[PDB]
Amino acid sequence: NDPGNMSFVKETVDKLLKGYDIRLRPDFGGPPVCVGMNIDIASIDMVSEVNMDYTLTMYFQQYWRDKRLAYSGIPLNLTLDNRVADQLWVPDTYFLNDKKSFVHGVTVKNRMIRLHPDGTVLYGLRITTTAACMMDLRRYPLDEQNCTLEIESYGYTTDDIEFYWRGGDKAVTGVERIELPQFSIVEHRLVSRNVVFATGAYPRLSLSFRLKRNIGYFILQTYMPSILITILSWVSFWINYDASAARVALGITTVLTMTTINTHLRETLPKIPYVKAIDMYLMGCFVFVFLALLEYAFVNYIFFSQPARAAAIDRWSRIVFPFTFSLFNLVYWLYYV
Amino acid sequence: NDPGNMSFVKETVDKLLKGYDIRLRPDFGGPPVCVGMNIDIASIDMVSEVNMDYTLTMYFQQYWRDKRLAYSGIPLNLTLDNRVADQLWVPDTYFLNDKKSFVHGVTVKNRMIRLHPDGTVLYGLRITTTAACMMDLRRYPLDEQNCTLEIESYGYTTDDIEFYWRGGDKAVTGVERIELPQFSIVEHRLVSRNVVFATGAYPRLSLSFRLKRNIGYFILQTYMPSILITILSWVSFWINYDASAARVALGITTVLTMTTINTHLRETLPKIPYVKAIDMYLMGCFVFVFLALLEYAFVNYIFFSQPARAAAIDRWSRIVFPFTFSLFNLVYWLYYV
Amino acid sequence: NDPGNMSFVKETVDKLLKGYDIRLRPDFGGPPVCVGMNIDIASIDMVSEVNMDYTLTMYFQQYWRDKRLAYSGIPLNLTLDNRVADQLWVPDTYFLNDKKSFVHGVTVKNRMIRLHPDGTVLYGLRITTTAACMMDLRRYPLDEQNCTLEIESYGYTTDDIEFYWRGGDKAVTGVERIELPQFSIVEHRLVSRNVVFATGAYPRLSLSFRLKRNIGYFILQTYMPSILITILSWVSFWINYDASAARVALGITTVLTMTTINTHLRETLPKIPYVKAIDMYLMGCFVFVFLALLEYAFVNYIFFSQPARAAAIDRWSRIVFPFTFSLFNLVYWLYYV
Amino acid sequence: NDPGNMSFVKETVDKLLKGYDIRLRPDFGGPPVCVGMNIDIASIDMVSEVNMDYTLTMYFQQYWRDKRLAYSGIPLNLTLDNRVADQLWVPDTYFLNDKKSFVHGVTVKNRMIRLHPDGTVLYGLRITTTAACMMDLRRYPLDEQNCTLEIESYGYTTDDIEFYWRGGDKAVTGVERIELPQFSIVEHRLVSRNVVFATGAYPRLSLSFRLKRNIGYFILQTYMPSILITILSWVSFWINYDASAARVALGITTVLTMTTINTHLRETLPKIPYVKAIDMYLMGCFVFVFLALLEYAFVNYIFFSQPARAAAIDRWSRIVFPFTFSLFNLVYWLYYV
Amino acid sequence: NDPGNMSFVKETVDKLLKGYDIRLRPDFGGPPVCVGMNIDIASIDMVSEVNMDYTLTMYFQQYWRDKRLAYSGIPLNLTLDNRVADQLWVPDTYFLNDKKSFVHGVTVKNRMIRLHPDGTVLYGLRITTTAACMMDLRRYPLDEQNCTLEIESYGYTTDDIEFYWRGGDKAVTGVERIELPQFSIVEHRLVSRNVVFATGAYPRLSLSFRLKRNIGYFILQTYMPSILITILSWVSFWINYDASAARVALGITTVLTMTTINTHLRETLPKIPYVKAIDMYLMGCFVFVFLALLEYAFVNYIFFSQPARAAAIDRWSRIVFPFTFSLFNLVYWLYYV
Ligand SMILES: *[C@@H]1O[C@H](CO)[C@@H](O[C@@H]2O[C@H](CO)[C@@H](O[C@@H]3O[C@H](CO[C@H]4O[C@H](CO)[C@@H](O)[C@H](O)[C@@H]4O)[C@@H](O)[C@H](O[C@H]4O[C@H](CO)[C@@H](O)[C@H](O)[C@@H]4O)[C@@H]3O)[C@H](O)[C@H]2NC(C)=O)[C@H](O)[C@H]1NC(C)=O
Ligand SMILES: *[C@@H]1O[C@H](CO)[C@@H](O[C@@H]2O[C@H](CO)[C@@H](O[C@@H]3O[C@H](CO[C@H]4O[C@H](CO)[C@@H](O)[C@H](O)[C@@H]4O)[C@@H](O)[C@H](O[C@H]4O[C@H](CO)[C@@H](O)[C@H](O)[C@@H]4O)[C@@H]3O)[C@H](O)[C@H]2NC(C)=O)[C@H](O)[C@H]1NC(C)=O
Ligand SMILES: *[C@@H]1O[C@H](CO)[C@@H](O[C@@H]2O[C@H](CO)[C@@H](O[C@@H]3O[C@H](CO[C@H]4O[C@H](CO)[C@@H](O)[C@H](O)[C@@H]4O)[C@@H](O)[C@H](O[C@H]4O[C@H](CO)[C@@H](O)[C@H](O)[C@@H]4O)[C@@H]3O)[C@H](O)[C@H]2NC(C)=O)[C@H](O)[C@H]1NC(C)=O
Ligand SMILES: *[C@@H]1O[C@H](CO)[C@@H](O[C@@H]2O[C@H](CO)[C@@H](O[C@@H]3O[C@H](CO[C@H]4O[C@H](CO)[C@@H](O)[C@H](O)[C@@H]4O)[C@@H](O)[C@H](O[C@H]4O[C@H](CO)[C@@H](O)[C@H](O)[C@@H]4O)[C@@H]3O)[C@H](O)[C@H]2NC(C)=O)[C@H](O)[C@H]1NC(C)=O
Ligand SMILES: *[C@@H]1O[C@H](CO)[C@@H](O[C@@H]2O[C@H](CO)[C@@H](O)[C@H](O)[C@H]2NC(C)=O)[C@H](O)[C@H]1NC(C)=O
Ligand SMILES: *[C@@H]1O[C@H](CO)[C@@H](O)[C@H](O)[C@H]1NC(C)=O
Ligand SMILES: *[C@@H]1O[C@H](CO)[C@@H](O)[C@H](O)[C@H]1NC(C)=O
Ligand SMILES: *[C@@H]1O[C@H](CO)[C@@H](O)[C@H](O)[C@H]1NC(C)=O
Ligand SMILES: *[C@@H]1O[C@H](CO)[C@@H](O)[C@H](O)[C@H]1NC(C)=O
Ligand SMILES: *[C@@H]1O[C@H](CO)[C@@H](O)[C@H](O)[C@H]1NC(C)=O
Ligand SMILES: CCCCCCCCCC
Ligand SMILES: [Cl-]
Ligand SMILES: [Cl-]
Ligand SMILES: [Cl-]
Ligand SMILES: [Cl-]
Ligand SMILES: [Cl-]
Repeated sequence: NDPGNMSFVKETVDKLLKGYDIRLRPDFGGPPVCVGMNIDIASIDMVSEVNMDYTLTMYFQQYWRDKRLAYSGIPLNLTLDNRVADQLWVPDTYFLNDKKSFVHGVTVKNRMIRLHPDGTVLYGLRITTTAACMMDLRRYPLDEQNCTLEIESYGYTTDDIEFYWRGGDKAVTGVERIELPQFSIVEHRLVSRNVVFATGAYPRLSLSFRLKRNIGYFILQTYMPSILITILSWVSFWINYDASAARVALGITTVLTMTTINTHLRETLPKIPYVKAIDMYLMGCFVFVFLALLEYAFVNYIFFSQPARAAAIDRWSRIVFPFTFSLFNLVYWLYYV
Repeated sequence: NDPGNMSFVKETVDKLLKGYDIRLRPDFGGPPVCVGMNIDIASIDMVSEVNMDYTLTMYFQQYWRDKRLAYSGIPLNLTLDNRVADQLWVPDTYFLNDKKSFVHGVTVKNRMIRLHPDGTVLYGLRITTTAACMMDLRRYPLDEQNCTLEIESYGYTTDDIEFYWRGGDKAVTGVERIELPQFSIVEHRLVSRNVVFATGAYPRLSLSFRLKRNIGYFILQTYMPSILITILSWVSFWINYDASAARVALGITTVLTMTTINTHLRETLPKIPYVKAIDMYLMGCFVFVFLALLEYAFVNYIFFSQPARAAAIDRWSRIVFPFTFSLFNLVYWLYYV
Repeated sequence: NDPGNMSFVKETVDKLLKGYDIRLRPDFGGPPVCVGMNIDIASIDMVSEVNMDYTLTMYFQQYWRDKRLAYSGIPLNLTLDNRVADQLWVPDTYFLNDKKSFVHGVTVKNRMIRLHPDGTVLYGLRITTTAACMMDLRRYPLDEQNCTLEIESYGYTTDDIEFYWRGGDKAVTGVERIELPQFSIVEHRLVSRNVVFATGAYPRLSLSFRLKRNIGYFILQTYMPSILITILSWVSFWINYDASAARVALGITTVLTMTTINTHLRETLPKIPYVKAIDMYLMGCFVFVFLALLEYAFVNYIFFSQPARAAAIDRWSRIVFPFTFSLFNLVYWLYYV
Repeated sequence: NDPGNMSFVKETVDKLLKGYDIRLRPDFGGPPVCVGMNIDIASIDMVSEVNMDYTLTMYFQQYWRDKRLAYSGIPLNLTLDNRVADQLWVPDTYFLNDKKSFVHGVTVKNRMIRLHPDGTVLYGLRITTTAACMMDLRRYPLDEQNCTLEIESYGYTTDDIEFYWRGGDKAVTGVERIELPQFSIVEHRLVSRNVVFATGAYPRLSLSFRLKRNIGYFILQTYMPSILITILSWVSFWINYDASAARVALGITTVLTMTTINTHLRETLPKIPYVKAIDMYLMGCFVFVFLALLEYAFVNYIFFSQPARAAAIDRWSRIVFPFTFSLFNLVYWLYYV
Repeated sequence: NDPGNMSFVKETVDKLLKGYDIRLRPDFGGPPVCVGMNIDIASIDMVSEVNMDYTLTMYFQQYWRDKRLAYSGIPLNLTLDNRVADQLWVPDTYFLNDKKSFVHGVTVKNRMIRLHPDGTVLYGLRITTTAACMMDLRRYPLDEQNCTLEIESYGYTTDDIEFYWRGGDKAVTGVERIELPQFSIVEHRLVSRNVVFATGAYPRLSLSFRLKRNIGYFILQTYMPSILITILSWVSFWINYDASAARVALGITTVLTMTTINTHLRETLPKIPYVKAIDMYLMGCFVFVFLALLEYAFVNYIFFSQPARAAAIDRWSRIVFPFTFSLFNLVYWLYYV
């Protein structure tokens, strides 16, 4: 009678669960139960190129109607303790491409159950998931990546369960609040479709993000040191050819430094078999510094016999090398921009 | 009758739990249940700039009244075994910004339940939580950070549960006992407010700390080596210009050392896209050592033709370079202090 | 009666589980129960040479008939909630060579149960497993590896349980969709056999993959830098012998760089006691650069007394060293290809 | 009747647990229950300066009397299966300063229960705990550390539970068998006291160890290389001043090596804001090598104009530098010993 | 009646468990129950010198007789589902020196129960354990290690439980199949004894392995580079004394390289306070390269005044240094072999 009478509410809930079979889906043997899904993305923790995965924390909500749970006489929505979910049928929703995921359990299990008079159930979970994402690093670090989150029913086919994004394109929220230091979220999309397997067709919901990497870090960390070393190798041109130790030391250090930069960066990334965009720039800078050392070797080889010709090579090297390196940067950056 | 009669106490507790429904909150269908919260901060384990999070261990206590648990005839507060909490309704309190948290369980679950004659429940938990904290590292390592701990109800709106800091500004204790080697806790604040969501308004408690980083470590580790290398590059000025190998080796090593210091430090920090305060100092020191090597290259280029002019440049470099570097430190440190 | 009548379905399922003993296998005391197995390989996460193991995520399905679960009057296959598996006998299938494995449990346990009127049970699990794989690295990085997944019954002998690949060679799917950046899957095989132990013979299913490592990464990371350093050591031949500091510095840096490359790479791999194919190439490159430094030491030792003979050695070194190194690469690569 | 009659023993144990309330402590509402504690330290796994904690594995035993468990007619102590502990009241003992701990569970839970006719309960647990320990590293690596293990009741005040070390100073055993490669256990102490909190006074047991670090590793790893580099810088004194490249290279390498040693060691330790004892020695060695390079710079600056004075400075540097460095070691080591 | 009649088998098993008390050991209050143990070692995953432990995966089987489980009328051994073990008494066997261990649980718990008509129980577990092993590294890497696995009863004394190796020396199998890249298993032993504690004597089973480390890896990784650097320092002897920069650079690089090799290797090993066998060789190689640099310093100090004597020292250094180093290797290797 009275909504505030807890004895009446307790009796109503007890009647719903009496004879309730968790082993059977709602409308078992009839039309498939439609499950609506919304995601409130709390944050994207990290994006790992080494492991080809990203970590996602979100509020995962499922919406479906179970006529066995319909109640009358209480004009209110019943928000029950989360432990009642273990006594109710829930969809066997799982993430297809996840690698490791869990539900937060402090202070209690991060779970909520809300009932409605018509029998509709609101089921929410706070989940941190690590989802695999294959990334094409050919244009790294100027690449754009597309990481998805595939949602599917594990055991029920389309004849038993159907999926849909509740709210259309507004089903997923919080994308604008995601703060990735290395990436920017250009766009997100929602896809609903059915996938055919050997046992039958299964419902599928896809949430995908298009990530564009920020180049500001790589300019300061990799590109600028490579340019400075290349400019450092040009100092040998203005050094007199009689300074054999000084000019060879300039050639050796720049060549060795360029190799260390190229090798050290590649160790951080996964052992991919192809060449990246940054690798092309690093290998190009290696050629310029290597030719600078070979330039003095040619000069040192003819400086005694032909001092006039050796001086000309040094004088022209002060112009060709800076100009060719500028040309190399022009074609390189225009291609990848 | 007798408080020391365990049979009477057992019968009283059994009567309280007979017909008790854990699925229903206290005063279900009526006024919201007010939950008072106090925190005894045991320690702050670590503050991670790489992961943008901090680890917090604390005693989390919740205070609320459940009239179903009121008992008479026993003029004492009943401290029961912690396993009785699984038979009682508890608030669905969770931490909004946490990444991973757990309740200690040695030797038993670090949990306590205390009942009172009027039905009030004291519920304590010892929790270690890792909470995300976005940090602005533009002024690193001279930056000040503000890390919060957001407390919210997962399933109940403000019409069912209300939050408040029990004791006002004295609800959180142990802040003065926190020992962070790298940070000092300038201030902590307590905020109580309601946050509106799609499903309704939810109670929210916020505990925030203002952390000021200690610069003593970074002076010894990064700033002093950068200064010493810059001073090391000034030694080449007093070396005779005929020592081409000696002066170029001084120029090469200082330039290469400066690059290694700048790159090695940045690897430890997360790959942020902007420039930090320490990066500005490191790049400034790179210019001074690079110009020192270019100074000898100009001298070596004219020393044979114009020995008098070359000697003057070395003599003036012994004054301009130390003085300009002192000026650079003056403007740099005043801006960031 | 009606398939859509949930009360009739619930009564039918209750009758099946009444008197059902999970402790007894189907046809206990009679013919062994045949279990058919299919694997849908989701992905191969990584292949670790250091730990000698690989990570596999797959859909593991088991097929067997339990006459105690046969039902009549319902012309449909009963897809039940996954929690019904705890009330049914399941095979004690385990992976012989696994190191750590788990079943995904978000949002629910990644498990499915499907019943059939004749009593057949379909039991599916989504499992991520780390399986040990001993790898022979003598031809590393040009080696080919064979990693297996051994499937066995833990407690039942062949008199109680029998294994077979359901579908023959088509039992395992998704191999073509596996994307390993460092490896290519040449072939996979399915083996069914019985293994004799002290307690008796046990059923065994083997799934093996033949992996061929991609050499593209190692050419860019290890082979090319080794060649460049060796070519770098040849520059000293064109440098005049009077440049003692320049030519010795070329000899020292190349020798030290070669040692660092050989040692740094070997640290990543496990501390195997034998010599790898890459180690042979690195040691061969060390000899060439070491002899180049010794070449100038001989020249520097006789340049004053016999300038004509010293000049000849430098002139011939410009031909013998590039030609011998080319010969060394020819025999090396042909042997390992 | 017969002690070997298992039916009589089973009936006796069943009578004890009939009507037993685990929610109520022994002598509830009366005098506090006294709990005696003994520790058998299996080992101390590691001591971490970075994390400021140590790992401890021990046998934790609790002794208390529960008159509800008193039995007659069996003149023996009942060693029961460990699973009976879940049906009995146990103290809510927890470790105040622990960070992560667990009870071993292979093959069964590492737990034992022993009953006595008067009702006394022996409760043992094998626990591996990681306990926080703040360490003062000002005298590192010649420092002495004091790490404690605080034992407290989580929910019961002194009016309900009391703690004491069973056996006095002999309560903790196995300290002499602890093998720490880096530390030696000078002394251990046992403290029993009551700590006052907001909710009341709580029992507290403290076990502390005084650890003295072994300097043998640091002499071989850090101190000796620093001395050798300093002695290496003295070789430049005997080199002729005309060898500008040779003497500057000696100065550069020693100065750079000293910086690398100081920076590399400090990275391993936590980012403390103060100066350690080892840092003082490393900075002192930096001054000597830096002055050695500056010594030649002064000599090179006046060697042409005043060859006689330049030779004297080199001759005196061969005596002052070795003697002053010996003096620096004398005052340094005496202060810290 | 019929062995294939599952109803009769189910009734027989139900009778065994009716009135069965898991809290009481077999023959409680009488003679101790004898438990026979066999181990089938699957593999030894790794041996860690840093953590002083090894990882072991094995099949652990326990054999004992429980007359309460004796059955008649079924002339077969009952292999039951593994979940029946939770309804039976099992020995409280635990590993004394383990650090972390677990039982595999995919697809089900890796556990088996086999009953026999006389009441004997076969209990098998697949366990991966990490067991602590103190290692003496004085002769590292030419050392021999002895790692054990101590097996004990946690709560029952020798008056209640007794241990023995079932099969004598054949109780442990699979030792010959263990493949350790760094170690070879010389011998394994089985020990059965009783250990006296404060509460009484306890049964103990010990399984120990004698491991001999393979030196092949360390020859290629540490010993050969040390020899090559020492030989590299001998090149300076053939360089003319006028090449001050060349010979000092040879001296500096070899001395610095030797220090880096000694320090880098020691970082991998735990911070032990004593000197290892490899450290003795590395320190010996440091003396030879350091004396080589000091040899030229003496030559450079007298080359102008006494050119004849300086030439003799270089000539004799080409013989004494190679011969003394060969002598040093002879005494070193003979002592440790
Ligand atoms: C990251 O990468 C993934 C994988 O490539 C992208 O996911 C794809 O997204 C596109 C949309 O951008 C999807 O295309 C759409 O599929 C819908 C579902 O298809 C099912 O139903 C149709 C019949 O209606 C069947 O033919 C089909 O086989 C499926 O069963 C379609 O309904 C959509 O059609 C709409 O758009 C087209 C034009 O594109 C119109 O012509 C139609 O009239 C209609 O308006 C559309 O085809 C595609 O299916 C997704 N692939 C997968 C594997 O999920 C992500 O978008 C990408 N991330 C980002 C940020 O770009
Ligand atoms: C780390 O960063 C966080 C986020 O910026 C800071 O948290 C903020 O802290 C300030 C206080 O320092 C909060 O401001 C206060 O909010 C209270 C609650 O607001 C609710 O109720 C009011 C109506 O009463 C509504 O208008 C509002 O929308 C909310 O629903 C207010 O009650 C406070 O008002 C009091 O102070 C103001 C002056 O500041 C007076 O004018 C008022 O009369 C009154 O006395 C106040 O506005 C703010 O809400 C917090 N933000 C968040 C997101 O939590 C942390 O403080 C910071 N850490 C540190 C150490 O600085
Ligand atoms: C690592 O660091 C910790 C913290 O500093 C040390 O722990 C301290 O150890 C000392 C003993 O060495 C403790 O001092 C002793 O405390 C006992 C308990 O005090 C309670 O009871 C007294 C009244 O009896 C109250 O006044 C007090 O407030 C407490 O409620 C005392 O009983 C002891 O007194 C005995 O010794 C003194 C002389 O020291 C005599 O005068 C007395 O008559 C009596 O014989 C004593 O005072 C101290 O409390 C510990 N502190 C903490 C925080 O636990 C560790 O010892 C250290 N580790 C090592 C190896 O040194
Ligand atoms: C790694 O290191 C461990 C520890 O040192 C070694 O373990 C020891 O192994 C030896 C055998 O190699 C053990 O010695 C044997 O102990 C048996 C049990 O002793 C109990 O019973 C006797 C009475 O029978 C009591 O005196 C004793 O206190 C114990 O209660 C003995 O029965 C054995 O005796 C047999 O051999 C001796 C000769 O050695 C004969 O004289 C006897 O007649 C009889 O045949 C024997 O003494 C020793 O106990 C083990 N120690 C521990 C701590 O377990 C490992 O062997 C080693 N690993 C390897 C590979 O070497
Ligand atoms: C229940 O499952 C069985 C087994 O998958 C189905 O039987 C198969 O049905 C397909 C067509 O859907 C046939 O091609 C196969 O030959 C059948 N195999 C067997 C062994 O019968 C059965 O159809 C399913 N029941 C329903 C109602 O779909
Ligand atoms: C509350 O509901 C119960 C069950 O219908 C009823 O017995 C009780 O009288 C109600 N309470 C009031 C105050 O009406
Ligand atoms: C303790 O309380 C029980 C229940 O009321 C009662 O039966 C018993 O007599 C009491 N004990 C005493 C000593 O009064
Ligand atoms: C559903 O089945 C139950 C059990 O047989 C039966 O009592 C009930 O009447 C059936 N429902 C209908 C609509 O026939
Ligand atoms: C063992 O004790 C039970 C319970 O008292 C009794 O019924 C049984 O007869 C006893 N057994 C013997 C052999 O006396
Ligand atoms: C199987 O055993 C049960 C229990 O003894 C019995 O009732 C049943 O008749 C037996 N079955 C057959 C076919 O004899
Ligand atoms: C290692 C390659 C060196 C090339 C030197 C070319 C010199 C040409 C002189 C005519
Ligand atoms: Cl969590
Ligand atoms: Cl814990
Ligand atoms: Cl998972
Ligand atoms: Cl464990
Ligand atoms: Cl496992």
